[PDB]
Amino acid sequence: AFMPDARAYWVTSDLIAWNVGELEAQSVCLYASRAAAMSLSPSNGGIQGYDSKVELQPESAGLPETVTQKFPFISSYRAFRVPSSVDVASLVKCQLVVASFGADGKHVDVTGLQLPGVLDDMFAYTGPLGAVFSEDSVSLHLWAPTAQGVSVCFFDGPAGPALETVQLKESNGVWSVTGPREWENRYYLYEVDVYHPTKAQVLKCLAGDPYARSLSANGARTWLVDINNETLKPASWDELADEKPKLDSFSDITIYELHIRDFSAHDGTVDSDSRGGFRAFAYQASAGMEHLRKLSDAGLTHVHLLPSFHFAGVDDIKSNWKFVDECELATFPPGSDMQQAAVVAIQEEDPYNWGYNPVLWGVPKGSYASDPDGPSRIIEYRQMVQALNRIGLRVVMDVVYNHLDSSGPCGISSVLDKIVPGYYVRRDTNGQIENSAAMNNTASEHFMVDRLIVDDLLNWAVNYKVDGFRFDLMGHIMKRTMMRAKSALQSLTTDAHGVDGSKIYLYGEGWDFAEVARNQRGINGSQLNMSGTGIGSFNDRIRDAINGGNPFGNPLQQGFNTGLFLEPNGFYQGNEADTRRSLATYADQIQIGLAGNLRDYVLISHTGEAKKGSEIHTFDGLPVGYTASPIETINYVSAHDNETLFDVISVKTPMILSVDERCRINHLASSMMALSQGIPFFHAGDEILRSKSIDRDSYNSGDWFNKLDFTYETNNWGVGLPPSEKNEDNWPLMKPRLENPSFKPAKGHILAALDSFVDILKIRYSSPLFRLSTANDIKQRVRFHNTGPSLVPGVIVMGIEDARGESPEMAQLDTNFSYVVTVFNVCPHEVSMDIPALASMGFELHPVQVNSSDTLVRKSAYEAATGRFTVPGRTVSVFVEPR
Ligand SMILES: [Ca+2]
Ligand SMILES: [Ca+2]
Repeated sequence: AFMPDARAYWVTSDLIAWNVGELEAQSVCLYASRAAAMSLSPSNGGIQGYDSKVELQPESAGLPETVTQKFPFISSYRAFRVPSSVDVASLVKCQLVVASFGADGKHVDVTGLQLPGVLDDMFAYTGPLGAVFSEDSVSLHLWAPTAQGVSVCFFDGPAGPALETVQLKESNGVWSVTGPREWENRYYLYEVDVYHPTKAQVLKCLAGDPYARSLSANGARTWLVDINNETLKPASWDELADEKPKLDSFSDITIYELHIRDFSAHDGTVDSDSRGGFRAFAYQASAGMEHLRKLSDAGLTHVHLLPSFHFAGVDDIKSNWKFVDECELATFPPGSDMQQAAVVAIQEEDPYNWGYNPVLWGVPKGSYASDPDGPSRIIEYRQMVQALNRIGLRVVMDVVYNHLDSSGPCGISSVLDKIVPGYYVRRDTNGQIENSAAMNNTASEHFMVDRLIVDDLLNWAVNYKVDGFRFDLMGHIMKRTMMRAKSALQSLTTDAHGVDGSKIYLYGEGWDFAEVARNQRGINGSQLNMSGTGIGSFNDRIRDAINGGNPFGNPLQQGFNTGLFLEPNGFYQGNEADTRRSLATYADQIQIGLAGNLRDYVLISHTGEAKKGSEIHTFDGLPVGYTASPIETINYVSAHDNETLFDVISVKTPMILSVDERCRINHLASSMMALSQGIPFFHAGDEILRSKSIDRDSYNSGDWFNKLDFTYETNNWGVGLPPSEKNEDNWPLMKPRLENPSFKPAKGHILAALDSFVDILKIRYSSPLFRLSTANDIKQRVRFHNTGPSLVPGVIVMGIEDARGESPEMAQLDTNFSYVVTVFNVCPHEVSMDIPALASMGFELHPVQVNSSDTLVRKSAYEAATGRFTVPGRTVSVFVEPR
């Protein structure tokens, strides 16, 4: 059910805002009902069922600055004063309406009130929430300022009946009770008597604790556990800070994005109880962990795990899970629609979901634990973090503070909106819930939401020693929330909290759209607003320029690395002159991205004109470069959302290409990330040609379409048409590709891709020149050599200078090399790039490539006489000048 009409706002203890006309409103009245008994029958004409009524006086000047700064979208609203003899604290517990009356008489308008403003003004609370343990006692605190009553129900274990109810007492919107230490390890729920607008009734609801630290299966009950308890800690837990991989600089970060279930779902070297969960990471002897160890040893610093907190959509009870038969599905044709039909038939009841469906942020996901009741979810999550740290990998959590799975009074999956209806969720100007994020958008602009987000971040940092956070839809989060979180986390110390907060890294998707766009709800965490914060955002410009098109465009639109102009695929994209100009535009966008996507980096563009990164624009008119630092740029070409790297290349390149050619194209795309300034971001599987059978949104597509094969025998290409819900419109382009045997790589291709990926990682970490930490360093040191109207199409040449000669004008960063030149050649044929500025130097092919298993790259050459660099087709060559 929709929330009722609520077009007025209660913004402070004394002020109500409502966009009503001057002559349209002679006077305005507020009506309250304790029992939610108000109605408006057209036969009677007047509001009935009210316990009280109070006239509001119009406030000529309007709303104070503190309101309009907080809620800018109502800055134009007329202001109405509530007399100070009105018991506001009692009234917010009631059903409320406001009514307008013409200066001639008779009701002209009636509406409900949106209460967050007044709830913050009067009841913002900074004290303890959830459970607090002392030597002799346990206390519980719940923020529920609109509730008429709150009790706690204690349970006989995770499945047993209620044993005891205890009433809580209210003070300033906060309900609390203190009990004996013996309450420890009980299970509980709050019983909350509250007016729910969606049902127009005061209902008695059972809710979990927003500040839960553990749960029974599916969050049915909250476990009253002391998170600091010694028995919940793996061996050596309190010494993990001493074991954490060194991180000299944020500019040294590389990120690998991985789904916890994908990691081990198909790993036969992992035991059956650990497969698909946290424990499979503590299995150091597996093919999966050996794979991560290999990447980590080559230089990978961070693993970004998909949502791992309490989300909806997967049953925590493993015995409820439904599976397909993989042996059967393997016999269906590669372009058949039967595999997806089988998956879709059980997708609501299978073990699989990305997890972008938040219920409680503070608790590990039960389905990823060996037992969803008791201590295992806590212990095993910690075991995972420890195990990753031990193989040289820091751990990033994908956090999803932008929306909730559910709202309203009904269901196991609604918590926040059950307790304080209408507060935690963002609403439009008619009172309906905003759904632009997916459904049930949160409102970080509200005090207690901001508090819950920051408190949750601190929970993961301190209680689980998490090393970083990726913020889903950061643009839906207020900038002030992001900045306070940054201040709070970065001030944690090993002595006082057990973790070095100064090393915690934050980044997010700064997409600016819908109701939050252009600062409508306040300064939000969009890409542009986050410039100069030290918080990273995904660089979509470099992604689209390399791959071609856009997630919202025609799938056949080519880019720099998918054959635009050079290798036309037959989908019409203009004449030769149009496609060549589009190629050169993408080349400029990529070069800005390679230099850290800085707003003030100056590039010679394809017109021959010198332009700042922010002066170069996208097709839709946005500045390409926007950051103040390379650490604010997350460069990527692939991720869990949209088609994998292998699949996008297979769609966009000409059908006539061999998989051998497409293998090198995959490598070029990952090398562009791996050798860029800023922070490279890799989708798990980039390195082994991972396919999802061209699934563009595999969130609910099961283990079948999301397979990671650490035997390296297959890449999951050609396993049927992907689920129709998200893919059907593109099936006609997918079928002939999936059925064509020359599109499928063999084991030798997959292993070659892996070997080359590891090599390019090693090159990144072979020289500090690839990882400059400031905009000044990049502006002084990084040059592009193939520019202007006469640029060679399909070639990028990037030079990086270090101190050389007697008394140089820069610090010496590299003890081994004095200059580095990278040539990205996406042309099918060999190129010869003459760079006279680099003649008479001691360039050699990088030792890693000299000793490469790839025969082609070993053919690369430099000629000192002319500064000529020769690079084979579809190759990235790195040349170094040894000291
Ligand atoms: Ca490592
Ligand atoms: Ca599912």
